[PDB]
Amino acid sequence: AAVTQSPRNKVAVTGEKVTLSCQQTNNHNNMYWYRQDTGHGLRLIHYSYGVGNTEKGDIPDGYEASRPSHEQFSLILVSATPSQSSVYFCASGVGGTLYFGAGTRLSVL
Repeated sequence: AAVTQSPRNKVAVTGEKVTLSCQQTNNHNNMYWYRQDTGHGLRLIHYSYGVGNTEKGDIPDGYEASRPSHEQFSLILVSATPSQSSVYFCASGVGGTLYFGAGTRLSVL
């Protein structure tokens, strides 16, 4: 567990801002946030090549991200919606290497 997600669970009410934090001890240059719906693969939401950089993934709409330090990468749902209920996984990495977090179950009510 060189990559830690917090919270591990989140129950949100529609409209609440939700911030998911990803913290690493890998010292990896890159960090990543994915969503995994039941029955599907990990879909890339946003990523980062280093502090202060965020890059839109394949499914960025209705998420922001922040890389405030080399070690931390946050995913922000500005205004939670039911369609955002899912399991979110972060990863650190460099080159093609990926080191995933344990996941965050998110239920939006």
